[PDB]
Amino acid sequence: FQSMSVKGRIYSILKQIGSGGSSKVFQVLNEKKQIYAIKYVNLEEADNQTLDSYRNEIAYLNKLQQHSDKIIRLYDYEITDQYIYMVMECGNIDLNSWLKKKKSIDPWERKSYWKNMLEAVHTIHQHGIVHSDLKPANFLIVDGMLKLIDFGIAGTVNYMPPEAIKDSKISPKSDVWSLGCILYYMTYGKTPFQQIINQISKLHAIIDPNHEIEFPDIPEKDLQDVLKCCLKRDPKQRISIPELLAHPYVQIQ
Ligand SMILES: COc1cc(N2CCC(O)CC2)ccc1Nc1cc(Nc2ccccc2S(=O)(=O)C(C)C)c2cc[nH]c2n1
Repeated sequence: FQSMSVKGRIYSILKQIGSGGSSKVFQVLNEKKQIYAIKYVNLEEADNQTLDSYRNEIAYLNKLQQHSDKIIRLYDYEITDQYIYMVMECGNIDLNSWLKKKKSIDPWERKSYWKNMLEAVHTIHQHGIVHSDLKPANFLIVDGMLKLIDFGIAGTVNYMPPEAIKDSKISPKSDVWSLGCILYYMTYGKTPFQQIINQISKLHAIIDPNHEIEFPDIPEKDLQDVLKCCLKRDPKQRISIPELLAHPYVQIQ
Protein backbone atom coordinates (compact mmCIF):
# COMPACT_ATOMS: atom_id res chain seq x y z
CA PHE A 1 0.00 0.00 0.00
CA GLN A 2 3.19 2.19 -0.35
CA SER A 3 5.95 2.96 -2.92
CA MET A 4 9.66 2.78 -3.88
CA SER A 5 11.89 4.41 -6.40
CA VAL A 6 14.72 2.61 -8.11
CA LYS A 7 16.90 4.57 -10.52
CA GLY A 8 14.28 7.26 -11.04
CA ARG A 9 11.42 4.75 -11.41
CA ILE A 10 8.53 4.18 -9.09
CA TYR A 11 7.29 0.75 -8.02
CA SER A 12 4.10 -0.06 -6.09
CA ILE A 13 4.54 -2.63 -3.30
CA LEU A 14 1.97 -5.41 -3.53
CA LYS A 15 3.42 -7.42 -0.62
CA GLN A 16 6.53 -8.61 1.15
CA ILE A 17 7.49 -12.21 0.31
CA GLY A 18 10.47 -12.49 2.68
CA SER A 19 12.25 -10.73 5.58
CA GLY A 20 15.73 -11.02 7.20
CA GLY A 21 18.89 -9.36 8.46
CA SER A 22 19.05 -6.80 7.04
CA SER A 23 17.22 -7.53 3.79
CA LYS A 24 13.71 -7.96 2.35
CA VAL A 25 11.96 -8.95 -0.85
CA PHE A 26 8.79 -7.23 -2.00
CA GLN A 27 6.57 -8.20 -4.91
CA VAL A 28 6.03 -5.01 -6.87
CA LEU A 29 4.42 -3.43 -9.91
CA ASN A 30 6.00 -0.85 -12.22
CA GLU A 31 4.12 1.92 -14.10
CA LYS A 32 3.33 -0.45 -17.00
CA LYS A 33 1.83 -2.65 -14.21
CA GLN A 34 4.54 -5.32 -14.90
CA ILE A 35 5.51 -7.57 -11.97
CA TYR A 36 8.92 -7.79 -10.24
CA ALA A 37 10.67 -8.89 -7.06
CA ILE A 38 12.69 -6.11 -5.47
CA LYS A 39 15.27 -7.13 -2.88
CA TYR A 40 16.36 -4.44 -0.53
CA VAL A 41 19.44 -4.76 1.67
CA ASN A 42 20.11 -2.34 4.54
CA LEU A 43 23.84 -1.69 4.89
CA GLU A 44 23.64 0.28 8.19
CA GLU A 45 25.71 -2.30 10.14
CA ALA A 46 27.49 -3.85 7.08
CA ASP A 47 31.35 -4.10 7.21
CA ASN A 48 33.80 -3.61 4.26
CA GLN A 49 34.33 -7.32 3.80
CA THR A 50 30.57 -7.88 3.74
CA LEU A 51 30.11 -4.93 1.39
CA ASP A 52 32.69 -6.19 -1.03
CA SER A 53 31.17 -9.69 -0.96
CA TYR A 54 27.84 -8.11 -1.93
CA ARG A 55 29.36 -5.95 -4.62
CA ASN A 56 30.97 -9.09 -6.02
CA GLU A 57 27.83 -11.20 -6.19
CA ILE A 58 25.97 -8.24 -7.77
CA ALA A 59 28.75 -7.94 -10.35
CA TYR A 60 28.47 -11.60 -11.39
CA LEU A 61 24.69 -11.73 -11.47
CA ASN A 62 24.86 -8.80 -13.76
CA LYS A 63 27.46 -10.36 -16.07
CA LEU A 64 25.94 -13.81 -16.27
CA GLN A 65 22.65 -12.19 -17.38
CA GLN A 66 23.82 -12.28 -21.01
CA HIS A 67 25.05 -15.90 -20.81
CA SER A 68 21.99 -17.97 -19.75
CA ASP A 69 18.31 -17.54 -19.07
CA LYS A 70 18.65 -20.26 -16.39
CA ILE A 71 20.04 -17.51 -14.11
CA ILE A 72 17.46 -15.15 -12.48
CA ARG A 73 16.99 -11.80 -14.30
CA LEU A 74 18.44 -8.61 -12.86
CA TYR A 75 16.89 -5.69 -14.72
CA ASP A 76 18.24 -2.97 -12.47
CA TYR A 77 19.67 -1.88 -9.16
CA GLU A 78 20.35 1.17 -7.11
CA ILE A 79 23.17 1.07 -4.59
CA THR A 80 24.24 3.65 -2.03
CA ASP A 81 26.13 3.54 1.24
CA GLN A 82 22.86 2.96 3.17
CA TYR A 83 21.12 0.37 0.95
CA ILE A 84 20.85 -1.79 -2.13
CA TYR A 85 17.74 -2.14 -4.27
CA MET A 86 17.76 -4.88 -6.81
CA VAL A 87 15.06 -5.06 -9.41
CA MET A 88 14.76 -8.69 -10.39
CA GLU A 89 12.45 -11.19 -12.10
CA CYS A 90 9.63 -12.35 -9.77
CA GLY A 91 9.36 -16.06 -9.14
CA ASN A 92 6.20 -18.08 -8.80
CA ILE A 93 7.65 -20.20 -5.99
CA ASP A 94 11.01 -21.50 -4.88
CA LEU A 95 11.88 -25.07 -5.57
CA ASN A 96 11.91 -26.06 -1.91
CA SER A 97 8.44 -24.79 -1.12
CA TRP A 98 7.44 -26.43 -4.36
CA LEU A 99 8.87 -29.85 -3.36
CA LYS A 100 7.72 -29.55 0.28
CA LYS A 101 4.14 -29.07 -1.08
CA LYS A 102 4.35 -31.76 -3.87
CA LYS A 103 3.31 -35.42 -3.15
CA SER A 104 5.24 -36.80 -6.18
CA ILE A 105 6.72 -35.40 -9.40
CA ASP A 106 6.04 -35.84 -13.07
CA PRO A 107 9.01 -37.83 -14.43
CA TRP A 108 9.24 -35.39 -17.35
CA GLU A 109 8.84 -32.32 -15.20
CA ARG A 110 11.74 -33.58 -13.07
CA LYS A 111 13.92 -34.33 -16.09
CA SER A 112 13.19 -30.83 -17.34
CA TYR A 113 14.12 -29.23 -13.99
CA TRP A 114 17.36 -31.23 -13.95
CA LYS A 115 18.30 -29.83 -17.41
CA ASN A 116 17.76 -26.39 -15.93
CA MET A 117 19.81 -26.96 -12.76
CA LEU A 118 22.66 -28.30 -14.90
CA GLU A 119 22.57 -25.30 -17.27
CA ALA A 120 22.69 -22.69 -14.48
CA VAL A 121 25.51 -24.36 -12.62
CA HIS A 122 27.32 -25.20 -15.82
CA THR A 123 27.34 -21.47 -16.43
CA ILE A 124 28.82 -20.22 -13.21
CA HIS A 125 31.41 -22.99 -13.42
CA GLN A 126 32.39 -21.60 -16.85
CA HIS A 127 33.16 -18.32 -15.13
CA GLY A 128 35.18 -19.82 -12.25
CA ILE A 129 32.42 -19.71 -9.61
CA VAL A 130 31.78 -22.81 -7.48
CA HIS A 131 28.58 -22.28 -5.52
CA SER A 132 29.41 -24.92 -2.93
CA ASP A 133 26.15 -24.53 -1.04
CA LEU A 134 23.43 -25.66 -3.40
CA LYS A 135 19.95 -26.33 -2.10
CA PRO A 136 16.43 -26.34 -3.48
CA ALA A 137 15.89 -22.85 -1.93
CA ASN A 138 18.58 -21.55 -4.29
CA PHE A 139 16.19 -22.14 -7.22
CA LEU A 140 13.11 -20.42 -8.46
CA ILE A 141 10.33 -21.62 -10.73
CA VAL A 142 9.53 -18.90 -13.29
CA ASP A 143 7.00 -19.66 -15.97
CA GLY A 144 7.57 -23.46 -15.91
CA MET A 145 11.33 -22.99 -15.87
CA LEU A 146 13.93 -23.38 -13.08
CA LYS A 147 16.26 -20.44 -12.44
CA LEU A 148 19.32 -20.02 -10.17
CA ILE A 149 19.15 -16.89 -8.03
CA ASP A 150 22.41 -16.75 -6.14
CA PHE A 151 26.08 -17.81 -6.55
CA GLY A 152 27.23 -18.55 -3.01
CA ILE A 153 29.43 -15.47 -2.89
CA ALA A 154 27.37 -13.08 -0.72
CA GLY A 155 17.95 -28.70 5.52
CA THR A 156 21.51 -27.40 5.62
CA VAL A 157 23.91 -30.37 5.97
CA ASN A 158 21.78 -32.74 3.75
CA TYR A 159 23.22 -31.53 0.43
CA MET A 160 26.71 -31.02 1.81
CA PRO A 161 29.44 -32.91 -0.06
CA PRO A 162 31.89 -34.94 2.03
CA GLU A 163 34.88 -32.85 0.85
CA ALA A 164 33.36 -29.86 2.73
CA ILE A 165 33.11 -31.95 5.89
CA LYS A 166 36.77 -33.10 5.80
CA ASP A 167 37.63 -29.35 5.17
CA SER A 168 42.68 -26.45 -0.17
CA LYS A 169 39.71 -28.72 -1.08
CA ILE A 170 36.80 -27.24 -3.16
CA SER A 171 36.19 -27.99 -6.86
CA PRO A 172 33.26 -27.79 -9.35
CA LYS A 173 32.66 -31.43 -8.43
CA SER A 174 31.33 -30.36 -5.03
CA ASP A 175 28.40 -28.72 -6.79
CA VAL A 176 27.68 -31.97 -8.63
CA TRP A 177 27.38 -33.77 -5.33
CA SER A 178 24.84 -31.20 -4.15
CA LEU A 179 22.79 -31.33 -7.35
CA GLY A 180 22.94 -35.07 -6.89
CA CYS A 181 21.19 -34.60 -3.56
CA ILE A 182 18.40 -32.53 -5.15
CA LEU A 183 17.60 -35.01 -7.91
CA TYR A 184 17.69 -37.74 -5.27
CA TYR A 185 15.06 -35.80 -3.32
CA MET A 186 13.06 -35.40 -6.58
CA THR A 187 13.35 -39.12 -7.28
CA TYR A 188 12.94 -40.70 -3.84
CA GLY A 189 11.10 -37.91 -1.97
CA LYS A 190 14.07 -37.40 0.42
CA THR A 191 17.81 -36.57 0.49
CA PRO A 192 20.28 -39.49 0.92
CA PHE A 193 20.91 -39.06 4.69
CA GLN A 194 17.57 -37.70 5.82
CA GLN A 195 16.92 -40.94 7.78
CA ILE A 196 19.90 -40.17 10.01
CA ILE A 197 18.21 -38.45 12.95
CA ASN A 198 21.47 -37.22 14.56
CA GLN A 199 23.52 -34.49 12.79
CA ILE A 200 26.98 -35.78 13.81
CA SER A 201 26.04 -39.39 12.92
CA LYS A 202 24.96 -37.88 9.58
CA LEU A 203 28.33 -36.23 9.09
CA HIS A 204 30.14 -39.53 9.67
CA ALA A 205 27.66 -41.21 7.35
CA ILE A 206 28.36 -38.66 4.59
CA ILE A 207 32.12 -39.25 4.63
CA ASP A 208 32.30 -43.01 5.53
CA PRO A 209 32.62 -45.49 2.57
CA ASN A 210 31.47 -48.50 4.67
CA HIS A 211 28.05 -46.75 4.40
CA GLU A 212 26.39 -47.92 1.17
CA ILE A 213 23.96 -45.28 -0.06
CA GLU A 214 20.66 -46.92 -1.10
CA PHE A 215 19.22 -46.53 -4.66
CA PRO A 216 15.86 -48.47 -4.89
CA ASP A 217 14.89 -49.99 -8.30
CA ILE A 218 12.83 -47.53 -10.34
CA PRO A 219 11.52 -47.58 -13.94
CA GLU A 220 14.12 -45.07 -15.12
CA LYS A 221 17.43 -46.92 -15.00
CA ASP A 222 19.12 -43.75 -16.37
CA LEU A 223 18.02 -41.66 -13.37
CA GLN A 224 19.48 -44.40 -11.14
CA ASP A 225 22.83 -44.16 -12.97
CA VAL A 226 22.93 -40.37 -12.85
CA LEU A 227 22.34 -40.48 -9.09
CA LYS A 228 24.87 -43.30 -8.57
CA CYS A 229 27.42 -41.07 -10.40
CA CYS A 230 26.90 -37.73 -8.66
CA LEU A 231 26.91 -39.26 -5.21
CA LYS A 232 30.37 -40.91 -5.41
CA ARG A 233 32.19 -39.73 -2.26
CA ASP A 234 35.56 -39.22 -3.99
CA PRO A 235 35.31 -36.09 -6.21
CA LYS A 236 37.92 -37.56 -8.56
CA GLN A 237 35.57 -40.60 -9.05
CA ARG A 238 32.49 -38.34 -9.22
CA ILE A 239 30.99 -37.21 -12.56
CA SER A 240 31.44 -33.69 -14.09
CA ILE A 241 28.82 -31.18 -15.13
CA PRO A 242 29.85 -31.43 -18.74
CA GLU A 243 29.64 -35.25 -18.65
CA LEU A 244 26.19 -35.10 -16.96
CA LEU A 245 25.13 -32.92 -19.93
CA ALA A 246 25.86 -35.76 -22.43
CA HIS A 247 24.26 -38.50 -20.24
CA PRO A 248 21.40 -40.61 -21.59
CA TYR A 249 19.12 -39.19 -18.93
CA VAL A 250 19.11 -35.57 -20.12
CA GLN A 251 19.53 -36.57 -23.79
CA ILE A 252 16.93 -39.30 -24.43
CA GLN A 253 13.15 -39.51 -23.60
C1 LIG B 1 5.11 -14.71 -5.24
O1 LIG B 1 6.54 -14.71 -5.40
C2 LIG B 1 7.16 -15.68 -4.67
C3 LIG B 1 6.42 -16.47 -3.79
C4 LIG B 1 7.09 -17.44 -3.05
N1 LIG B 1 6.40 -18.27 -2.18
C5 LIG B 1 4.92 -18.29 -2.13
C6 LIG B 1 4.48 -18.41 -0.66
C7 LIG B 1 5.03 -19.67 0.05
O2 LIG B 1 3.99 -20.67 0.07
C8 LIG B 1 6.28 -20.24 -0.66
C9 LIG B 1 7.18 -19.16 -1.29
C10 LIG B 1 8.45 -17.65 -3.19
C11 LIG B 1 9.18 -16.86 -4.05
C12 LIG B 1 8.56 -15.86 -4.80
N2 LIG B 1 9.27 -15.08 -5.66
C13 LIG B 1 10.55 -14.64 -5.50
C14 LIG B 1 11.29 -14.82 -4.34
C15 LIG B 1 12.59 -14.32 -4.25
N3 LIG B 1 13.36 -14.48 -3.15
C16 LIG B 1 12.86 -14.79 -1.94
C17 LIG B 1 11.65 -14.23 -1.56
C18 LIG B 1 11.13 -14.54 -0.30
C19 LIG B 1 11.80 -15.38 0.59
C20 LIG B 1 13.02 -15.92 0.21
C21 LIG B 1 13.54 -15.62 -1.05
S1 LIG B 1 15.06 -16.40 -1.44
O3 LIG B 1 15.84 -15.54 -2.41
O4 LIG B 1 15.78 -16.68 -0.16
C22 LIG B 1 14.71 -18.01 -2.17
C23 LIG B 1 14.08 -18.93 -1.12
C24 LIG B 1 13.77 -17.78 -3.32
C25 LIG B 1 13.15 -13.67 -5.34
C26 LIG B 1 14.34 -13.13 -5.57
C27 LIG B 1 14.31 -12.64 -6.81
N4 LIG B 1 13.13 -12.89 -7.39
C28 LIG B 1 12.38 -13.52 -6.49
N5 LIG B 1 11.12 -13.99 -6.54
